[PDB]
Amino acid sequence: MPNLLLNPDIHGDRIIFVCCDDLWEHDLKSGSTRKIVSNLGVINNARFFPDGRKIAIRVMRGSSLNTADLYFYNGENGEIKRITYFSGKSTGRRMFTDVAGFDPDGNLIISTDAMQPFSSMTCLYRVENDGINFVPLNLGPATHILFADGRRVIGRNTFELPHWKGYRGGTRGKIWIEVNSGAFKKIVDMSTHVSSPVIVGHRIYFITDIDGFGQIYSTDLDGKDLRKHTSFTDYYPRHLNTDGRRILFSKGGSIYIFNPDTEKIEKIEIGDLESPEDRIISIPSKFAEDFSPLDGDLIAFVSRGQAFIQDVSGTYVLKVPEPLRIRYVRRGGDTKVAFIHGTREGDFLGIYDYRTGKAEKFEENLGNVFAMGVDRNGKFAVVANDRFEIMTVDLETGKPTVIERSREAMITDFTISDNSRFIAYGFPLKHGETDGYVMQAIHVYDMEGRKIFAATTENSHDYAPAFDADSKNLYYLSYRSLDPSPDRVVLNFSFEVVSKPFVIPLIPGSPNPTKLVPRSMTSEAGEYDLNDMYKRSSPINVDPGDYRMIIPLESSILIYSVPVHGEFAAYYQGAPEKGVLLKYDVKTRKVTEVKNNLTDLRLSADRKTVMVRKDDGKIYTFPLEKPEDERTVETDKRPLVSSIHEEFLQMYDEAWKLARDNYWNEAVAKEISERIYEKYRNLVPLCKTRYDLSNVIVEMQGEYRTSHSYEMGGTFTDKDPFRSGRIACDFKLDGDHYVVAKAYAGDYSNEGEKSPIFEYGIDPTGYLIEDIDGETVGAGSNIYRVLSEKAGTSARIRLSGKGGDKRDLMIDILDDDRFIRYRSWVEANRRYVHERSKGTIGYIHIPDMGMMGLNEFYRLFINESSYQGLIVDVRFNGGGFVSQLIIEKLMNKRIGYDNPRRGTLSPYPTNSVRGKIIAITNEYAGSDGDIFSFSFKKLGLGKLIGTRTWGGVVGITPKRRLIDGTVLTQPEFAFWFRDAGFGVENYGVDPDVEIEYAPHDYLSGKDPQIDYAIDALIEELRN
Amino acid sequence: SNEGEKSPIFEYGIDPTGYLIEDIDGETVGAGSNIYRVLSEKAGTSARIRLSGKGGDKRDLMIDILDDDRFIRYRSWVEANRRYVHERSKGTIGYIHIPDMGMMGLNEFYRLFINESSYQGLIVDVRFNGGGFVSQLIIEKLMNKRIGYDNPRRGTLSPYPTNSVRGKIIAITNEYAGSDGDIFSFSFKK
Amino acid sequence: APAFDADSKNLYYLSYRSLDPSPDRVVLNFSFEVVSKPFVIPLIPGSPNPTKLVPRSMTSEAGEYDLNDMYKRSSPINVDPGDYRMIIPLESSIL
Amino acid sequence: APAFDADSKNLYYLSYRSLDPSPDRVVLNFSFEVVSKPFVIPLIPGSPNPTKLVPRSMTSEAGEYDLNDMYKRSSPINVDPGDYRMIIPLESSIL
Amino acid sequence: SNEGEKSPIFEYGIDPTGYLIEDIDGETVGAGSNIYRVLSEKAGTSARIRLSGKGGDKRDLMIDILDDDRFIRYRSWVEANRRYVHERSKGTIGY
Repeated sequence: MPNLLLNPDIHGDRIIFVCCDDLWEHDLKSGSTRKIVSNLGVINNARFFPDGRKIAIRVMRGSSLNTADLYFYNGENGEIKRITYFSGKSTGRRMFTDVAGFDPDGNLIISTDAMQPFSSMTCLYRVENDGINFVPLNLGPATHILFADGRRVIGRNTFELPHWKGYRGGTRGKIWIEVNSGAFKKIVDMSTHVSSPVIVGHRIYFITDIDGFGQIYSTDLDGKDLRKHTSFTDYYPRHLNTDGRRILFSKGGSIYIFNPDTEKIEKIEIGDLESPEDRIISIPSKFAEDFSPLDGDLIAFVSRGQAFIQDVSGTYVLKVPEPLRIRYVRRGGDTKVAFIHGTREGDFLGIYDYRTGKAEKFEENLGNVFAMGVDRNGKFAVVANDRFEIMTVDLETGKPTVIERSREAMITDFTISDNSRFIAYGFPLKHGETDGYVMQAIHVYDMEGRKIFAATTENSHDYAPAFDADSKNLYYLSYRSLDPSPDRVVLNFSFEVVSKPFVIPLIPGSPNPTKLVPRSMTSEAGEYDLNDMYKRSSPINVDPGDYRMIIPLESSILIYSVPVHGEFAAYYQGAPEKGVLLKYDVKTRKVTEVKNNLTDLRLSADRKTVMVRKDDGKIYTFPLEKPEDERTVETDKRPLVSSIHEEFLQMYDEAWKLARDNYWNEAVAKEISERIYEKYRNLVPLCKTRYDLSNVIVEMQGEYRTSHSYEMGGTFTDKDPFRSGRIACDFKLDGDHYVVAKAYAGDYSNEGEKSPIFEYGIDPTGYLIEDIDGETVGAGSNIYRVLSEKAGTSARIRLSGKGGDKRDLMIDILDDDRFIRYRSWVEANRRYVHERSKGTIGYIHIPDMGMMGLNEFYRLFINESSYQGLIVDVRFNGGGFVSQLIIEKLMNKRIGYDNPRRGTLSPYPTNSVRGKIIAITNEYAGSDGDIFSFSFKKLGLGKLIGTRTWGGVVGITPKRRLIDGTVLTQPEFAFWFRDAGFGVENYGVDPDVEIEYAPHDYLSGKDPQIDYAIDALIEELRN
Repeated sequence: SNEGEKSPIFEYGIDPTGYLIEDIDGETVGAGSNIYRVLSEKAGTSARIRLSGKGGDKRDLMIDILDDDRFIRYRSWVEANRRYVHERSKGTIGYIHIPDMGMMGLNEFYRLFINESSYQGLIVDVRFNGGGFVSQLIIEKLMNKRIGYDNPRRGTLSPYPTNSVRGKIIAITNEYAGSDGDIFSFSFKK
Repeated sequence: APAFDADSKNLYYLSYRSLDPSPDRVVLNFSFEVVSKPFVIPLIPGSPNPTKLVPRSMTSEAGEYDLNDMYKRSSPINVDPGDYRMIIPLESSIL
Repeated sequence: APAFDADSKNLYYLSYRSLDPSPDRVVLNFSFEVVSKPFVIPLIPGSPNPTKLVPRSMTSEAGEYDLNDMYKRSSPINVDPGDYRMIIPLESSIL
Repeated sequence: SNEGEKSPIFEYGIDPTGYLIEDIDGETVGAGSNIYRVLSEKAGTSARIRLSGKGGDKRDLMIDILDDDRFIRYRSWVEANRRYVHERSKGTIGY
């Protein structure tokens, strides 16, 4: 049982590497292997210092490894020590805050976006006094820095890209070298991505797949004389590292050595190192899914692919006897439950009787199932799959029967009448193939006659169908009550409260039951007649709002309501959507609140019990008759038990099937998936930790050679994330004291855009920081670590000014200050533009195409769109989906003015840009950023300035997570431009004028890209 | 399926077209009894109406007597023009009417825009437009140029921008469109 | 909506500055619906946002009125964003 | 203090068996002050302590009366020890 | 009759002595399945246990899996000595 070895480094005969997230060292001379450091979190990079005495180490913490910092390991005394307290953000595809290289004097040079407004701005800093102080090199963003013959070699974006084989975009790794003490030239710029540069003698060795597979290459210090030294065909090589003589790298889980002298490649024999306990225990609540009420006050829930039946308190628990990946569980009878069991072949329906203990699985492959329900009488189930079909499956014969198939989207919103006769469901549809909007109408399936009837017209979005207990009326919701609500900042309007409930009596002539028409004044009788039932529809007298569920009861109607709210937290922090359960009394039309702070709600079969998940993340149950008697559902009394290797195998198969099933190009998907299956599946057995599995899965993902093949979330370590204390200030160690080199502030009047010290009436710039909470900081006291220990609280800080000014303040020590640094950066650019343009040009920055993007665009658009010219900066734009909404605003042409008796002219449109526009972009702008870039040119809004963009336009919409919570993304939506086709993918968008941002440009403190945009416009504005 | 867009009689499962109205709240209406006056006296309440169909069909229903039905008549006029345009264009042309440039204008524009903007051609009818101030907002939408498409592994093509008209546009106006309605007409051409 | 507190030591007011978009439920659109937030400005430099509840013994009081650069001293009060039209600072509460 | 429930399926009773000493506050001495605890015996073997709330679907019911070795089946009810003199089992509560 | 002095199985009316333990919570225990570990993963909860007796007797019970059983083992020891002393002394000596 061998391990997956990775990311090595070498020094003489000593080789260090990563195994089981820990650091190991192997002496080639003796052949002995020993673990030199563990239990620090997940280590992914280790680098010997020049003299090979000390070792710089990068480690990640946080369940998803989203934070990272650096440590030093002293092999002499076995001393471990943390060096950085930045808690740098990190993702598998961008594991920033790392070792960049070492300088002539042997000092460590780190790369980190810790104190920068953007994660792509990983600057170089020379560490001093083991972290006490960081001196910036000012060479701009870079991943590696080597020193050859007294001149610096800068590797930009040179980290590995296992998730994207064949990358050829604008963000590809390139190499630059100094030619004149402060003058740099780009020497290595190939069509493909260059990673892990190293220097042996006078040759730069690096890795690329320009020939169709990962191989080691090399060039002279001029980037000339390209040579290919390997011809690997099994697994891509990664992580080159050298001591100046021999080169070391990893490939397919094994460590290898490459001798530049002989060009010989030798595998190092290390053998079995560590095989931890396979049988693990996990907290069921941490991987909980599908909570549903059963009869007898019992509950069912799915966790980590296992399903359980238990009493509320979690004292009496029964695990459903079925192997891995039960996706859904639903009440099937008195003591029976129906469930969906997924395998590598697909999903299947099964039944389990927790009383007798009998379990039966049907062989019918239902495809990939995303919704499942069972009729109250337990005779059939209703299933929806990614084939866009809704079907019934006889719970006795297992025989399925497709009811209808949508060609637009899945039919996951359905309900079954209590008498099991009708099935109402939201049917997605479009009038034409290229419609921009998918409508949804409610269809009803009559089991008797097996015929489909339209309950609503196809003009809007109807949903949440629900039958009353007596199966006589069909209630549902629609977003049809159009009424616009005004935007409070921009001249705009949107539909915010247009949700309204409706009902359809199934028996013609029978009135809307909520209308209370006297029974003696209505001619009852009549048989079921589902024809033209949309013509009979009637709304219920409930104010429009934003409803998600309607539950008709004897004398009242429950309605799930979601208050109008901002999207920022959900979009970026996974914050849940908060709702409230409202009760509408039919008799008095009075509405009351039943429960608030909800995020989810399940209803009992008999409508007597309600299960809810609240914003606190806990599950509760309560009688719909007396919501006061609410009980908390407990699930962690009993531990979750599993086998690592069994789960690892199950996960790989699922990650592999998902990548195949959701790849945008079906044709290509079959070939690719079959070609890479075994190759990577074979490495799974070497995996012992979650990280190990990740290296394998990501490599197999990269085989699709398409953008957006990600790995997010999941649990990799039980280590709490690293902490960092910030006050939006930069520090410089001057002598024995720290001095506030810079204090950031964007718009002073906005919330969260300035050092918390400004609220005290002073600008801390040039002030000396004496001590924090009584602890002196400076020469022998790391201020970063101290802030780190105070993060999230207010500590007394003592400041000294140049004179007799001293301050004693209780300052809020933030956990982060990136947004502050960003808004400071933008506002700095804004002033600069106004200054250089002499008040004739305006400036707007767009950080991404999501909610942050909308915020910042308009935040400045309302003040900056009326200058003679306008600069739209989309550099570092992280993508999203609102580019089209911004373009729309930019496209507005000013064609008139309102002339008031008093006041000034009002331009028409109000949202029209007054003059000339120019846009700036770069290699860090991508996805929806690529689209904006391309669009800006295509629609002739103005010139595009900067460098080629990222080149990733194959979108994603993940809808399944692995049993451990991991969210993998598959490039499912390929964007196609008229005239350019799918050409943007894997290339990017070229600007009208390419303006490089060189290492010597950062050294001089000039932004040639913004300078050009400013000048180019001053020229255009002449006439 | 929309709220307040039809004769309240439709909620009883029948189309009253061609039916005879015998009486309202027990009072016979006809040659010797003004039905408009009777309805006026019942406005805002539900009255028992006796209807007779051609044959033996008879109906006795409690009907909500509205104080106004302009909006129902309007939406019906709109839907009629819509079917007519689809029919005469053989399914190639879409239709949208904008009654004014206020909150109603915004409602009706989007009500049909989400369903009518992806035909080969589009008729934007602003006849009788009563004005307001949202002309600029609607123009901004019509100005979107479709320049791309997302291609999914499953499902149909999604146009980009989502809010872009697929093909050719034509606008109809009359002497009853005015104010912001004038500005829209002038801008459409400009 | 500016408003001074009874002792004339702080100036409270409202702003439509807390940008955060809300989604249109029918059309692909977003708009700023709940972006109103109250702020406070102590008229005497060094004095903290009264709603922060900074212990009196941990604050160096005193100071004369100084309306210069008071915008730099501005601080938000911990109320969820919404659509507010008036703020009335009282002794131990705010309407 | 024996007491049968209404359906005559369980026998509830009290016992001074929960030995736990309480300290004298004046002299070095201890005494059993709160050692009374209620118990229950299901008259039908296999049937569980009703107060335990074992899900019905997880219990194999049925069974005829069998008073043999019923002390072996005795089970305590989750009430804090004290000094009880009577127990009255009701439908969903015990006095 | 005391609280906490016997296998929780006695509450179901049978003495598990000589019974075979088939499985616990659906998991088969025995030759290739460590029961000590299975129990460990159930500590503090009630788990369905399947027992087989010598004949046709088979039991399916929700048993309370304790975190400790020392006191039970202890009280069993003491009572065994008690009986032994009575027996060997022919009822003349107490313990």
